[PDB]
Amino acid sequence: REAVETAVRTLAEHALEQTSLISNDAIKSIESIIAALDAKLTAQVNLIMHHA
Amino acid sequence: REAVETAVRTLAEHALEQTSLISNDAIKSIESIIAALDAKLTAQVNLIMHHA
Repeated sequence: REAVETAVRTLAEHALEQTSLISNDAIKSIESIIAALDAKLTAQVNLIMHHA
Repeated sequence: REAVETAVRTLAEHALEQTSLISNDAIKSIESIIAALDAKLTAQVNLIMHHA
């Protein structure tokens, strides 16, 4: 029933997080700042390159 | 009548469990956890292998 769910709970958790998979990941959408940084570099490099 | 049932009771039990057949088996359906463990390995390996 739910007993197998407890066995795979202890096994899956203990095996999964005990040593490997250091820090894992949670929200990687914070790296979307690179989209804003890149966007600023496009806004600036457009003006630098398109100057007379 | 039931006397032969008592004779095969003492004989069958004494012979059966006295030494051999250590621990025997009762419920082996607890090994169905391997179905859940394997199921998790399919759910994960599907994602690992099917990645771009």
